[PDB]
Amino acid sequence: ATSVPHPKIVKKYTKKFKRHHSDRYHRVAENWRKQKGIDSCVRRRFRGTIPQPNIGYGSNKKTKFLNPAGYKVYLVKNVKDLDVLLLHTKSYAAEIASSVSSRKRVEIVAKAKKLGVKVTNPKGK
RNA sequence: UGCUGUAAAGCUGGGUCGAACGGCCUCUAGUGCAGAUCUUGGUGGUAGUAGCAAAUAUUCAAAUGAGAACUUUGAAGACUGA
Repeated sequence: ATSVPHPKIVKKYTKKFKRHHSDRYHRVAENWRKQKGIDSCVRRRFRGTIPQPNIGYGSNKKTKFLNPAGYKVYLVKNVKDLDVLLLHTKSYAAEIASSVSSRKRVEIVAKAKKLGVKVTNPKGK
């Protein structure tokens, strides 16, 4: 990629860990929750039940936090926030905050181009 | 619309909207819900379903009126039966 070379990015689990029975009742949100019931088939890990988060799924430390382009994304809220990315342009990319006005978003886009900083969401409002 | 995190979650594109709000270092608590025949409010399936069958009984025409089985008048047929 255009960023600093990295090993191939491996995601051990690319699906979303969904809470058990969040498909069954509207009141049960999909935010992950661990089953604590005495009889739970999910907690006892029966064959055929949903996969559950555990530390074995952790990302390789050399590719953790990197987006598909190979950049670590940094939230930028103003022009002066781009300064800390001055020497890290091949490893860090700027993401303009959703609450930045259209006037200031043009200004941040212009400064980033001047400094060579990648912007992850150029096409904002 | 996508991105990050094993995860709790975090960020972002588009739409809606109209007056406040956030990151970081700390402090503090009335701080996290699926259950308690939980509380209050709201809403379903059931379902256009059960049903709207006691007390003999109504009918023709005219008027009115946007509209008349159900209002008024006339003509009948009835009943309460002191």
